[PDB]
Amino acid sequence: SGFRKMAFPSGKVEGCMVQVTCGTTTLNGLWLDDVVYCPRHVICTSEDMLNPNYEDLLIRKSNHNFLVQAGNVQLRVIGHSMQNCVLKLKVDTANPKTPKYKFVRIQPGQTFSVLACYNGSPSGVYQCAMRPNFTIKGSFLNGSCGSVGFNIDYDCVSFCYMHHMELPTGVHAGTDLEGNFYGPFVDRQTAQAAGTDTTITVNVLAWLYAAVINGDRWFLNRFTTTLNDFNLVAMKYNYEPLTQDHVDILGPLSAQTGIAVLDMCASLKELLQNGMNGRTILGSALLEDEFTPFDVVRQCSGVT
Amino acid sequence: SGFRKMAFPSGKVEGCMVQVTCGTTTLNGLWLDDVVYCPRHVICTSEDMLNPNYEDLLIRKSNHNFLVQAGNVQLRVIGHSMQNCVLKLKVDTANPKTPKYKFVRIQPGQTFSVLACYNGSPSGVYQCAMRPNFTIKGSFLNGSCGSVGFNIDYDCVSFCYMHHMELPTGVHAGTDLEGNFYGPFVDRQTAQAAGTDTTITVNVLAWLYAAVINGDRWFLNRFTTTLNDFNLVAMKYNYEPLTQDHVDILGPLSAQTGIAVLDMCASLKELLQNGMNGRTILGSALLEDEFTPFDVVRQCSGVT
Ligand SMILES: O=C(Nc1ccccc1)Nc1cccnc1
Ligand SMILES: O=C(Nc1ccccc1)Nc1cccnc1
Repeated sequence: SGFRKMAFPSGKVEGCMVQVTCGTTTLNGLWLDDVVYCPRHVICTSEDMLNPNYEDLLIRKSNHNFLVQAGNVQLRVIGHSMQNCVLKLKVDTANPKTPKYKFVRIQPGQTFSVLACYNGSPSGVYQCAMRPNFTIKGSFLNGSCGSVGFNIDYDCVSFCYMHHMELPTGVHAGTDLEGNFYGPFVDRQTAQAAGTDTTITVNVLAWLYAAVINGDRWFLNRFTTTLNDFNLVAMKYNYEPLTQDHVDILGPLSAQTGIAVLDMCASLKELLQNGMNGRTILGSALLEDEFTPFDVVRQCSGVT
Repeated sequence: SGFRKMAFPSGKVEGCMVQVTCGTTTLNGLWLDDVVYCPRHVICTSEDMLNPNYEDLLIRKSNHNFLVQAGNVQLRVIGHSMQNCVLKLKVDTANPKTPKYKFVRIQPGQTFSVLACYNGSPSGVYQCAMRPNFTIKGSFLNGSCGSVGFNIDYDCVSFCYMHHMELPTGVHAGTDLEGNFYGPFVDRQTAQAAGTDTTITVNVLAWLYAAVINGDRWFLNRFTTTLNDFNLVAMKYNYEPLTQDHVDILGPLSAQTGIAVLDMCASLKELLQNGMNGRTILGSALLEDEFTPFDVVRQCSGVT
């Protein structure tokens, strides 16, 4: 019993973190096989960051200008290329701790673990979601760039995020491991505003299921609704529209609890309209939206 | 910027988790040097758990009755002893991944990371606090016993908790690594009720400091207070008394922000009396008390 915001165990990713230095900029790299992946802004002077021409900045850089340190041992860089907004540094040594891995591009509402690193050294692990506006609300200081987001499927690490940017509003932006930004963001020190940070409705519903499974049941009501009726109320409260695809994904939690998805929708509708009235659900005074249906099943079932 | 409930990177502890089986009970063990530590209730049939005599149950057990598996390799048990509520199984192989480590007994209000394990396999990592009633609010299913709580100081793992028990209220109880329960709990399937789960005031104040450092400032008010005045209001709201020792510990956050500890107390006093009025602080609608002053400094400064 009990329900926690839970990260994946980080060891497999800890074994991949290195330090990358270009001139006076130090940040983190991910060492998989004989490639080190890092943000291309490692080549920029904070002056460069105002209007960087990365192709032109890169002409001035050689393999020996990229200093890669794994623990307190230097890796030899034998090649470098830019792919979108990441650099790939080819090194002469395959990472001996390379786990089975994939690069995946996640969808908004998907959750992942972040291993926050400084100077190639892990500081902490926390759980994030890709927001509907393609930001994440992370915890990142200067030096944390190149920190990665990941999911684990038994022994396969799916890498989904590399940290690049803090927006003036202190929310976060980054890329997949092919160097493509999530959302409309660019690696330039310019005014970039996030769109509406809507609530991930399907995740709230999953977490209300988690709450019922763990004995927090006070919010269960006598009503049902329809997707169309729910969605009118959702839109008014800056919740993402619920689709039949989301209803299908909640089926296993519906089954386990015997609460129809549309009944839980009608419970959520009353919580939006009525508020919490100073009550809590799973120790929260707001509706949590950074657990996916898969996360709830995993944690409620004890997958390793 | 940003402030997250952050666990320590778990790799060093992942390398210590094993499976312990006694008859038909499987749970987790911690393998440090040539000793495997696990809950002594591994020897109980769920029937035994109603009124176990552990000394008498142990007479019936030999070294070869304790099956220890590290990955999919069996460890040879060459000795076993009971220390308080843990078993120490001596194995013929020192754990090659043993990190530098200490056993520490923490105080209520201290935070730690939990690596939730099943069958000796890590499932997730989350951050906990020792509650003032000596429970923790974890996420533990059957099979999670022997999962451990820890802090890391650079490369030294301080082990502070081993999971033993879920109370009928679905809160959690366990021991330090010398097998001594936190609080008045016993490893017996009997009615055990927790005391008042009071709020860890010094941790709330630390987190209000984190909030100011990260730009959440709306709750800062025009008032100050005294420890005695604050404490009258604290007691009324089931907050722990604040001591001059807590004020001293908050000094570095006072200094960084230039907000006197007693001014932040007076802000906290108005939040207790007035509520949040539907506002949030660092994405929370309630006052978070599972960050220590040390945690706030670590995360706000980027310690690895
Ligand atoms: O954003 C950063 N550098 C940068 C990137 C692109 C444009 C301009 C600047 N660093 C940073 C600091 C704190 C948290 N996360 C990231
Ligand atoms: O408490 C458990 N066994 C036990 C221990 C002492 C007395 C009676 C029973 N298992 C458990 C289950 C779920 C979460 N945490 C622990």
